[PDB]
Amino acid sequence: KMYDRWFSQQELQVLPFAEQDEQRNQTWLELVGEAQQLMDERCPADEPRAIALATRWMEQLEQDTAGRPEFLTRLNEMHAAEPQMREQTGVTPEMIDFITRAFAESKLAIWARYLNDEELAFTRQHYFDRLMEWPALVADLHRACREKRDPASPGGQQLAQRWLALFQSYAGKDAQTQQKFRYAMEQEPHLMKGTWMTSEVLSWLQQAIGVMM
Ligand SMILES: COc1c(NC(=O)c2ccc(NC(=O)c3ccc(N4C(=O)[C@@H](NC(=O)c5ccc(NC(=O)/C(C)=C/c6ccc(O)cc6)cc5)C=C4N)cc3)c(OC)c2O)ccc(C(=O)O)c1O
Repeated sequence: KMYDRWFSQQELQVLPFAEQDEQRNQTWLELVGEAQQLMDERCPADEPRAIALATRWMEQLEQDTAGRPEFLTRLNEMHAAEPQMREQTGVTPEMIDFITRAFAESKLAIWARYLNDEELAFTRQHYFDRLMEWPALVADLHRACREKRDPASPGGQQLAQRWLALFQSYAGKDAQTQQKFRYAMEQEPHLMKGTWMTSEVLSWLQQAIGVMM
């Protein structure tokens, strides 16, 4: 019912959330209930149960948006504008904040092996500065790749510049530090979880980055 106000009926045919599926509903009942239980117990976001829960949240959310970042952004629009999303789904803004921070910890736990203490502390602080702007960029990268946009075109370079701004926001401006992050990406599959990125779109982006650099 709620999805009808936010997705076209064509989109509803491909949005798994809108499927009749008992297991999907049970899965989210568990994921929401377990998040609230950890929060009730004042579980820190860097506790292993929270990290594991948040990793599972992101896997499930990408599955149930059919890997479409524009469907993820649509859900976030919904959460802000639909009243009673707490009452309908159990998902609260405070719960998303918890999952967001726990998922960040899942990546900071890996970056710790690639960064020195100063770099890691910088990223722990600034990872959240512009985190919320990534889904919109990912959707635009998907569209550029789908439309066969030239990575060297002005608007392709606009996308590369946007990536750099968001990347430097969390990584800093030091070239040697940035090299560590890009090496970590190459070597750690988990660091591209919760991104809605595909190998095809990543390849397009890295071509656009190559032109820019
Ligand atoms: C690693 O760096 C790189 C990169 N990187 C990247 O490409 C990159 C790309 C993207 C990202 N990030 C993201 O995409 C990115 C994703 C997501 C968020 N997000 C959000 O959307 C916000 N809401 C949610 O989460 C949220 C959670 C739950 C729901 N549930 C529901 O609605 C419903 C209806 C449930 C339901 C329940 C019960 C029912 O009964 C029924 C229903 C809804 C919403 C909060 C956060 N946090 C934020 C961000 C990213 O991370 C920063 C990246 O790094 C590339 C190349 C190199 C190189 O070297 O070449 C490199 O180094």
